[PDB]
Amino acid sequence: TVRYENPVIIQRADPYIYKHTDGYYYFVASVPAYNLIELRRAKTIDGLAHAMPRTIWRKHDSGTGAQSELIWAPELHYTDGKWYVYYAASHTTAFDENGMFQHRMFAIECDAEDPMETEENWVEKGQIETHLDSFALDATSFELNDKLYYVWAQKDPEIKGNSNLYIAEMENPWTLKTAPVMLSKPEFDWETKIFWVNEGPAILKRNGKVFLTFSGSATDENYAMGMLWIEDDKDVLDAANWHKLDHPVFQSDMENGLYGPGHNSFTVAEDGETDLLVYHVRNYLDIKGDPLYDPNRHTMVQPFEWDDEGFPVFGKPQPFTFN
Amino acid sequence: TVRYENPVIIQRADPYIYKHTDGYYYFVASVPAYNLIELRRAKTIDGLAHAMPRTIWRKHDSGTGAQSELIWAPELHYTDGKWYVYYAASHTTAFDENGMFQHRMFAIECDAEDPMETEENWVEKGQIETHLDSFALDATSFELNDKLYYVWAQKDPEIKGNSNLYIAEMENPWTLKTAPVMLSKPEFDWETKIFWVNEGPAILKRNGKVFLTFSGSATDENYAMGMLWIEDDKDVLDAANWHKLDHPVFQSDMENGLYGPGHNSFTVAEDGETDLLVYHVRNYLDIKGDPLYDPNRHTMVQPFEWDDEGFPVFGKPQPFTFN
Ligand SMILES: [Ca+2]
Ligand SMILES: [Ca+2]
Repeated sequence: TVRYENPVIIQRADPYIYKHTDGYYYFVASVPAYNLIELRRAKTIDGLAHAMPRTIWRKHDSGTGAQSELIWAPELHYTDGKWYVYYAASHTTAFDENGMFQHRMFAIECDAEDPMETEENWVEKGQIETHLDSFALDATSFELNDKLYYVWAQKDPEIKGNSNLYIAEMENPWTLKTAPVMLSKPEFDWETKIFWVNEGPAILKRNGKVFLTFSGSATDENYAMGMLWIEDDKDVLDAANWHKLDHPVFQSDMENGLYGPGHNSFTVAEDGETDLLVYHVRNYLDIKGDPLYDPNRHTMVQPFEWDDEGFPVFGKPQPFTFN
Repeated sequence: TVRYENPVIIQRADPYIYKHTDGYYYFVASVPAYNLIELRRAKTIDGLAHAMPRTIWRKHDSGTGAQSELIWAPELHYTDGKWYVYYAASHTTAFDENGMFQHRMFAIECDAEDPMETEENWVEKGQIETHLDSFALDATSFELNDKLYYVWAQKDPEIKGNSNLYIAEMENPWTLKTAPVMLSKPEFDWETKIFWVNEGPAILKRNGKVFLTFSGSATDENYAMGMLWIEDDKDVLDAANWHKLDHPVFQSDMENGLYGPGHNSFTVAEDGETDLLVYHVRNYLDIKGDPLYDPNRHTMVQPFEWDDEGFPVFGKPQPFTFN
């Protein structure tokens, strides 16, 4: 039995764990100051809480334009022998005329073997351009049929809400080849609480299927995870092939004080078999000051199972450990 | 043999642990953004790495004056049945004409039993005023012969360096009764590398003596700890009664990559007997960008012993654990 003492990582939001071929787990997440991208590594999940970080990229100076504010949800990918980090950044901390954030998507690249050796090894690839000149963030990527796919969240001015999930095939790891295809938009009760939101896409491949988990509603007690699925022998670029579950697959446990589990990612336990769900959560509701600067979204790690139909079973957020 | 897997806390500088009579260890430190005072609690030292913080006080908005920037080195004290936190804060992030920070010393108070219940229980006591209108920070307090003493670091324009150590008897936990008495000024080789500094005072009482540890030199690999001591039956307000050791009592271990240990505090292990040294350290020297915003000072916790003369023996920084 695999069970970690949670929260594994204190004060880290949008957690992303990547188990590399060198035996290390690489941890990357949004830091509370949103001012840089850092990596930590350990051979165990528990080791991550005592793993000393290295900054791989610092935000540009305030007032200098793009990539100068709110460095959000970085993910570390190892694609065709090279390291890439997908992240969102804004030119400003201010809300626009519609009370929305102004992020665009970016990428950094590292050709060196050790992604933690030095930040001088990391180079900017610039903005990931889409069809729309609008709010975009939480990009991830996945491989299928020797093709590379980019999955992200983006605002459509013509669709109600903050963001919808899109897919596109990639020309290279920082450029789209095909036009964005909308896979999901906020529409059900569970994803439209306070704000209409679809974000934090995470990809999981198993049992001849492709699973796409995401987070819906506002970042408070209402924040929950949803899921889309497709048979892996179908065209992933045809939205009609993807099925959206009309209910959350993971949500708050009010009784156990686990508020708004979300912005999930996946990894595998030290046994190399047990599947792990990685997500952030809050332990209180009484946020004071600007909630953006309340740093207490903590990283949780817990195993998940599979049903007889070959679908993941996430269950409930694991209760916290008090030592 | 008491041993913790180090670093105990990632990205926490100026670490301070207070073991309360309810069994809890309360942890308070400088957060990398220097924007608030938070507390966390656990029944074990290792447990603090997974303890969920609560914010007890937030900095004032930028541009509003005192307490609006760079919230540094908070310490939690339980004095006469009430909670107090000593911290330094500036009206600006800017260096003055002499390239120095512009901090003053402050205090917040909480009369409620639970110091973590709500920030609404915490009240500002304002600036702790001294003789000199100058740079002051790192205040601590201690009790002796039923009197309360304030120990802090402060700049004298007429003495070479950034700060000296001072003592004064307190009228109440946020106001001085006697005039400040300088106990130490930077003068030795080990405390004058790059900058002439005396800061981070910490009090330890044992074997009929009062030990005053402090940190000297610039915050790079030259950062080291020094010690003053007094026979506890002597007047603590008379500088001539204090002995200053001419050498460091704790310093960097370049070979094991433990750079610039300092800004220490003390606690006792879960056995209620073993004395623990608590300090921050760096694991690299190649800091990029502004070093003030490099967040990688990590909290270390390790036991110390005593010699046959009744002096503490701090040894060397404990090598890191990699899991
Ligand atoms: Ca993500
Ligand atoms: Ca202190």
